Amino acid sequence: PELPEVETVRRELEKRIVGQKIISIEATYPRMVLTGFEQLKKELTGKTIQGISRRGKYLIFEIGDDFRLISHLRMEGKYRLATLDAPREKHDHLTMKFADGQLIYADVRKFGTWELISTDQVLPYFLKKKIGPEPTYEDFDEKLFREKLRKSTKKIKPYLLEQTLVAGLGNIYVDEVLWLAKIHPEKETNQLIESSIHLLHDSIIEILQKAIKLGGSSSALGSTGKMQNELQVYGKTGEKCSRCGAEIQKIKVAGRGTHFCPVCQQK
DNA sequence: CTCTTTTTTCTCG
DNA sequence: GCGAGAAACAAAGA
Ligand SMILES: Cc1nc2[nH]c(=S)[nH]c(=O)c2nc1C
Repeated sequence: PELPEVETVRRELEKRIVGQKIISIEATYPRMVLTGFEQLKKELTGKTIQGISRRGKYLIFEIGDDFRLISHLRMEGKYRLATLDAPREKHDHLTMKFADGQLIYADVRKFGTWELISTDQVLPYFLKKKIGPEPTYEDFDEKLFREKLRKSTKKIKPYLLEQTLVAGLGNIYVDEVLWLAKIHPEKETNQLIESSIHLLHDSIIEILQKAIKLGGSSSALGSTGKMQNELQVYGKTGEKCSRCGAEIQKIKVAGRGTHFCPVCQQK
């Protein structure tokens, strides 16, 4: 998932598990709890969930006054709310059991992570990762964005994926953003002119906010999304851009599959 | 059978 | 510092 899918999960969880007391925590794959499963089980058992926040693609469970559980779903992580007698599925790894149901984390590829962090360490945790601003008009300052692009010789798509210019773009939405901003994914950022940077800035915000409103792209929480029907380029290799007959091409850029419309996205 | 395909961090040169 | 490649892992397809 990318930011819109994580935000969709965050909103469904906020409606349903806030106020719930954790009765028990169980793991078939404790190694995904990077801070230590036994410690997490000891600290969080019997605590009440006070809220769910998000930073970039990270979910932040607020559990008691003094702990946050930072969860990253990486490539394929999925949460679901199930009855207490729900059967185990093959890639279920962790469960948080409440009195009237349970929250189960599954992840085929086992990439996702849980980290127990004290409340006053949450902001330092994200500072250390150098996560950039949230993709909103209030937080995403174009002036700083422009200065960072001017000072770099990186290609725009890898640089956007690093999460440092702005948080939350992954492979789907960076391809959508560059198509909307008419920018070649291998364009060196110090070559972007001011008017292109402005369109890129606005397009980042508009694509991600539209995706959030449509519930992201897609049985678990967050599989209700409609954004996949509005994708213009991602995963549409060989299909038309609607640009008078031009077809979408797929290349590899810094190891990632990359979908773009060459007519509209020249360097 | 092999090889490729689908977020973050690490190693190498 | 940089880019390239790969590692963590599972499954599906060519
Ligand atoms: C924190 C971080 N996240 C990333 N996420 C993606 S999708 N691609 C990246 O290259 C990347 N790089 C860094 C350093």
